[PDB]
Amino acid sequence: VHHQKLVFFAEDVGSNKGAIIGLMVGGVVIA
Amino acid sequence: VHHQKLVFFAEDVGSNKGAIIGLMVGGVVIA
Amino acid sequence: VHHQKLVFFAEDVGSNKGAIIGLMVGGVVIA
Amino acid sequence: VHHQKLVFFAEDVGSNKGAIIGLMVGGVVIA
Amino acid sequence: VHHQKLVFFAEDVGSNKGAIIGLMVGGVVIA
Amino acid sequence: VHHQKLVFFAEDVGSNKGAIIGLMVGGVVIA
Amino acid sequence: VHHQKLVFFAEDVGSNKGAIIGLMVGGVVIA
Amino acid sequence: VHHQKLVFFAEDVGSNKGAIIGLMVGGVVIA
Repeated sequence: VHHQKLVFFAEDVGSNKGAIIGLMVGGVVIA
Repeated sequence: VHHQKLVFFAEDVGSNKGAIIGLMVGGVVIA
Repeated sequence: VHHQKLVFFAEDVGSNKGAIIGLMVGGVVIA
Repeated sequence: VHHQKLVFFAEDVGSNKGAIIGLMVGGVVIA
Repeated sequence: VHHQKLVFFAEDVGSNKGAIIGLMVGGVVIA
Repeated sequence: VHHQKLVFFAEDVGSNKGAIIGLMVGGVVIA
Repeated sequence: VHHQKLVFFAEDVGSNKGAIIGLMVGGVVIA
Repeated sequence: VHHQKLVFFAEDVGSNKGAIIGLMVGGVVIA
């Protein structure tokens, strides 16, 4: 929270392919 | 919260393909 | 909240394709 | 709140395609 | 389209908590 | 499309907690 | 499409907890 | 597509806990 960049598919040159599914970092669920 | 960039699909040159599904960072649910 | 950029699909040159589904950062639900 | 840019589909040159669904940052619901 | 029910949070008894984010079924975007 | 029920959090009795993020079935994007 | 039920958190009795992240069935993206 | 049930956390009695992350069946991405 103090400092976060969070950057995806940035500064891409040429042909780029990919995909992101799910992926969870930290956080609290079901308390 | 202090400093966040949060940038996606920025400064893209040429052909770029991709997709983002779900993906959760931090946060609180079901308290 | 202090400083946020929040920029998507900006400064795009050429052909760019993509999609964003869901994606949650921080926040509070169900208190 | 102090400083926010919030910019989407800006400064786009050429052909650009994409879509945003949901996506929630911060905020408080159901108190 | 022929027959759809589409019912959420219906016939609820007692204490129920939950949330729905995104979620897309069918449909056509970016043609 | 011919026949769809699509029912969530229905007929709930007692205490129930949960959450749904993303989740995509079928559909066409980026054509 | 011919016949779909699609039912979640239905007919729940007592205490139930859980969460769904991502999860994709079928569909076409990036054409 | 011809016939799908797709049912999760249904007909639950008593105390039930669990979580689903990712999980992909079929579908086509990056064409």
